[PDB]
Amino acid sequence: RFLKVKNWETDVVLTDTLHLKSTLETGCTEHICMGSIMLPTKDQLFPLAKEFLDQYYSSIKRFGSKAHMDRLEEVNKEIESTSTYQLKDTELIYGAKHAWRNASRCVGRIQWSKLQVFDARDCTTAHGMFNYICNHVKYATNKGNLRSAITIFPQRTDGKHDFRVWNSQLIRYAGYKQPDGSTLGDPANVQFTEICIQQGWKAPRGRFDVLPLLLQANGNDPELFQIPPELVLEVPIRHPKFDWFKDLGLKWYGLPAVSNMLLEIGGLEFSACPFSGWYMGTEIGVRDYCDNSRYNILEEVAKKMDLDMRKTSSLWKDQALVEINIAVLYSFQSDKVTIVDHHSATESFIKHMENEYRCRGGCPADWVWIVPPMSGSITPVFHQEMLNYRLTPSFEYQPDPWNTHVW
Amino acid sequence: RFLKVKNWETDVVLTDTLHLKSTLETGCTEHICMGSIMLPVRTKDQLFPLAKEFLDQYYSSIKRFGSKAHMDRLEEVNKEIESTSTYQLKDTELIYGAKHAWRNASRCVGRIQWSKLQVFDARDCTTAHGMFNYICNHVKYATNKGNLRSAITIFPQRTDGKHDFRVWNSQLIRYAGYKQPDGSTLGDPANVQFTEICIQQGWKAPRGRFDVLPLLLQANGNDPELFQIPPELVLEVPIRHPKFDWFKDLGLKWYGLPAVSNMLLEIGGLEFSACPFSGWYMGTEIGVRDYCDNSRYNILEEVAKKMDLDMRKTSSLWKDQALVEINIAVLYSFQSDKVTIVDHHSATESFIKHMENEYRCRGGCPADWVWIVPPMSGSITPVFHQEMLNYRLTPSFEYQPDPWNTHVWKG
Ligand code: HEM
Ligand code: HEM
Ligand SMILES: Cc1cc(N)nc(COC[C@H](N)[C@H](C)OCc2cc(C)cc(N)n2)c1
Ligand SMILES: Cc1cc(N)nc(COC[C@H](N)[C@H](C)OCc2cc(C)cc(N)n2)c1
Ligand SMILES: C[C@H](O)[C@H](O)[C@H]1CNc2nc(N)[nH]c(=O)c2N1
Ligand SMILES: C[C@H](O)[C@H](O)[C@H]1CNc2nc(N)[nH]c(=O)c2N1
Ligand SMILES: [Zn+2]
Repeated sequence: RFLKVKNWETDVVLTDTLHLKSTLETGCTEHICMGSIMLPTKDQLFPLAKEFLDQYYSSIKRFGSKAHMDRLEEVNKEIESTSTYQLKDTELIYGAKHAWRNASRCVGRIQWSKLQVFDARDCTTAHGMFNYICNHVKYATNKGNLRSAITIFPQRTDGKHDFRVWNSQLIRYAGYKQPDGSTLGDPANVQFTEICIQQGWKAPRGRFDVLPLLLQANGNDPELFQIPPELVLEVPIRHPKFDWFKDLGLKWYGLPAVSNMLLEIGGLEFSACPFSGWYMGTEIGVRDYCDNSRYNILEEVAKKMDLDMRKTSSLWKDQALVEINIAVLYSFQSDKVTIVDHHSATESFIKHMENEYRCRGGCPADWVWIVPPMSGSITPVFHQEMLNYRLTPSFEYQPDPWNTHVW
Repeated sequence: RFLKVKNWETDVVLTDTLHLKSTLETGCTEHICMGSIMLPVRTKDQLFPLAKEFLDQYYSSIKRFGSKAHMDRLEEVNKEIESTSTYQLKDTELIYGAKHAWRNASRCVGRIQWSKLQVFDARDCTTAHGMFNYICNHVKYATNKGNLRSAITIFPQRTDGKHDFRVWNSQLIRYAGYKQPDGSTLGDPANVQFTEICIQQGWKAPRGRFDVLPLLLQANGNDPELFQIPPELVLEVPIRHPKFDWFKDLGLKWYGLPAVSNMLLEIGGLEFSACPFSGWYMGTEIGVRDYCDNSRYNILEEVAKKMDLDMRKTSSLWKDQALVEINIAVLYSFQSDKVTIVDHHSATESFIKHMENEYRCRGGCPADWVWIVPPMSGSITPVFHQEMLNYRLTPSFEYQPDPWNTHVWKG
């Protein structure tokens, strides 16, 4: 019931008690572990509200106070009357920060308390959503000195008037199937791109076309908007040693901004809550560039490097991977766009974990996601046992809206 | 129930039914996943169902399920248990059981090979000296002058828990480690405690960086005894790099034979506490873990120095650069000396083909992602992108506590 986690490099053991608060289910049972699986009414609402307000009033050292009791009373009144309730600004901010704090797959959580929260609950139309999003993009980008931010649109009501950003990230590149059989651009976004074209977007048909936003307000049919090009900061990728690297014509965007998740706070559901931070280099250099189903550039790079690609055991893939990732970091650093390398980020996370164990009694962490996709065991997180469990407030995956939307 | 796993690179989806046969626990619950936790005397009463479950699996595999031979064997085992409180496996059952414990080993990326395993039956062994002779023979057979062959040697099963056979070494071949008065370590820091035990027992330590440890062997619950493996049976590879001529001057070498000796083999409820088993290395085990863990030989700094990489900031990825070079060197050296080794690309590609085959013929393949994904270059191997289900099947290999923590010293 009280659980130990050990670091096998340092022998440090920490004791987790925070897990006993976990509410949601993991996918695992006593018979089967699903650790590597990617996707494993009134009566319901008051308990969820109470749990949340209890933790909130606890956090501000006012647990059991009249203000605590009065707010439970007020929210109770309101749920009974209106079947939902509204968060105070202070609660919305607390909840958003804690959703990030509780994100077990996020290595960047040392930063969790420094989150700029933009309250967009007064938003009513898609044009308004576009405005809020441009402002978030500009604020978070901050000319390359990136700042964490979330923009929170109105909460789900009866579920037929959902706000959604159809895009998976605020900034992403289009994907196009070719008569050729190949894929131009990002193969991850082929389907979403078709949706955009079918809804009107005139596609430039290039390798790095920033997609338009497809915004849904109040359960209405989603509409298209182009982010002002001048607010989308991009970085050309070059290498400090290989002058030929620039000729690959690679670039990436500076701002990672997840826009397809659902924020749950005290039982309320915010289906449009785009949030952004800054990149860890491997996300671009290892995954975006080298996944076989992504830009898949390993073969081209290795060739320009004159490596022996005859046998897997020459480690030509590994050599070219390291170089691509040196180039990503160097390109961002040279242009003064915030980025973190996987060594620095993971070292940060271990310090954050220790703070959380010391101050909170634990930290939910998914080792499968936290360990970087290259050089795993030379980062400290590889050797750190982690317990994964689900705490609320939380970010949750939700189905793509085009499967849900009645047009 | 059917469970699906998806490959996120290929979109190939597999359906697992094998998990229905899982009995042992995982450590996980609906409320907590313990997937990254390293570590998450039987009654007659508990033993017969375990024996029956095993014999049913065995007789099905030979297409004799429910035959007179199957029924007579159940009968024979049942009477043996009620009368002696235990039972003996037939040689065929022992072979089948040892192979299946490997097939079932969810942390093992090398399982495409599971059906090719030489089983050495050492259940007539009675003394530590006897155990030494069996282990030498295993080493020589498995080594095969560099053309490595998988093998397991199986010593007598547990009886009352007071007469256990144990190999105290964690691997048959491993290098000594010595803590110095100034707090530095000579040799392998992983083996300091065991080295101190060997010394205490009377081993004369060479006190160098790659001293092969003696065997410490316990027969029949007696105090363990020291033996030196004949040096001519211990095949080693000096490590050099194909392009960097200074790499040899780091003085590195490693042994060719990875042989785990501290695990417990469970077959049909019987417990084989000494069951050393060996295969061949995947290069990253040596190049990444043994050489580059901070807690092991920790050579990253020296290598990067000699490569003249920019070491003033981690973001030059100097560690990653040195890491790849070291792993090239390991593969190169083993290949050059004709000692079997596999790279992490080949091994993971073979594991995926193995796993798909297992899904088709067997209904599943329990696999532990945390262990199967190599410790470098994870996502450029296909296993990174493969969803896996981890569950426990028997026969199995299990962790057991180090014997110095439990042994009753006779004196
Ligand atoms: C400030 C810098 C940040 C860094 C360096 C960072 C790092 C990361 C990384 C590397 C991932 C894995 C992404 C992947 O492989 O797809 C991740 C996942 C995630 N992070 Fe962050 N993070 C940051 C900020 C944030 C912020 C501001 C939030 C929310 C307010 C957040 C919530 C999440 C969530 C929910 C996931 C899991 C996403 C999913 O399941 O797809 N992170 N983080
Ligand atoms: C034939 C070549 C083989 C290869 C390339 C191979 C590969 C591996 C590797 C890389 C590991 C993880 C090692 C670590 O990080 O500590 C491993 C684990 C394991 N393999 Fe193998 N394997 C082979 C043969 C065998 C054999 C012959 C057996 C038993 C009969 C076996 C049973 C296991 C077990 C039980 C584990 C988990 C060990 C633990 O928990 O410490 N494997 N395999
Ligand atoms: C906020 C933030 C900062 C940072 N450095 N990196 C990120 C990474 O965002 C990318 C997303 N996690 C990607 C697109 O999600 C992958 C994914 C796929 C699926 C099927 C489910 C799921 N939960 N997640 C987000
Ligand atoms: C037979 C074989 C072949 C091959 N290529 N590799 C292996 C694995 O050898 C390494 C061992 N697993 C290492 C020493 O065990 C580490 C370990 C430590 C702890 C505390 C628990 C545990 N289960 N395992 C075994
Ligand atoms: C099947 C497996 O869960 C899947 O490939 C995961 C593994 N770890 C990951 N880790 C991160 N950070 N991001 C990912 O997309 C994935 N993919
Ligand atoms: C804490 C974590 O489970 C531990 O470091 C694991 C991770 N994965 C591993 N994978 C393999 N193959 N071998 C290991 O020793 C480990 N160590
Ligand atoms: Zn689990």
